[PDB]
Amino acid sequence: HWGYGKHNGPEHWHKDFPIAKGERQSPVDIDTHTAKYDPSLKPLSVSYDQATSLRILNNGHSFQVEFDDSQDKAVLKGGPLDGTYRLIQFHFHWGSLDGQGSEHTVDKKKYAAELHLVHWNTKYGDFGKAVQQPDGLAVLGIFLKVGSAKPGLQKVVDVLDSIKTKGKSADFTNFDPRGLLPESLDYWTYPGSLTTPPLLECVTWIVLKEPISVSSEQVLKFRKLNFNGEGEPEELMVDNWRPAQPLKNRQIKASFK
Ligand SMILES: CCOc1ccc2nc(S(N)(=O)=O)sc2c1
Ligand SMILES: [Zn+2]
Repeated sequence: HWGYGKHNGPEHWHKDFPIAKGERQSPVDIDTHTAKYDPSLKPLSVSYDQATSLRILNNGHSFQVEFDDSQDKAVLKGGPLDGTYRLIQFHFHWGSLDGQGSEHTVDKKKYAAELHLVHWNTKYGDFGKAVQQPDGLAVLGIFLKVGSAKPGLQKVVDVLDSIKTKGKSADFTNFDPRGLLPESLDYWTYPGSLTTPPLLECVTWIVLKEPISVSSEQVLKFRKLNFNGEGEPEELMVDNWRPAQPLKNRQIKASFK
């Protein structure tokens, strides 16, 4: 099975998922001086006022908060997108130390963690159909830096003990993902891929310029999760991030000057 360990980590993924060496892989380093400002880009439109969270799950390589996506409750529109994208889940990537953890980097700077809000294009009817299409997903990426606490993240931090090992889930209702957004919605965008297997090249990435702050205590609680299932040898869930991949024939666009 693939993972983030020495014997099954990202450098090995291509043997089972040859698209790992593809032309539009993620994540990438965002070179701020080379990104192109595009005044054609629209502001993002984040519509999360009716979101309905359902569950939180330790999937063995991250934890994810899942949402009801059977109706246009929580949607993303605008920016570089065409059409309406529904929120299905968010999850994080983080490090063993505060100096690493994010997937995207900015001028080679790593952040302590990265939040992915994953949305699928409703014109494809369901998420499994959307990931086979080059415009099927839109992922909102938010960097986390260590500093002050993020009050809106604490309900998540508080339930992690319940889902410590792989395959455990818990009811997680009435969570409002608006409390995870930064103040500004300025962004970079490029065409890319899922950053875990199957690494499909179906994602429009929208990476926010402004990080959110979280406290050292909040991130430390992430690092107490386990990659293993209950009853198995304890392996702490840390450094579940992929390297920056080559940009190849892609242009990163910025919504801001
Ligand atoms: C297709 C089975 O579900 C998947 C698989 C990988 C995957 N990676 C991301 S990420 N890290 O946001 O690029 S969301 C996601 C959903
Ligand atoms: Zn992710």
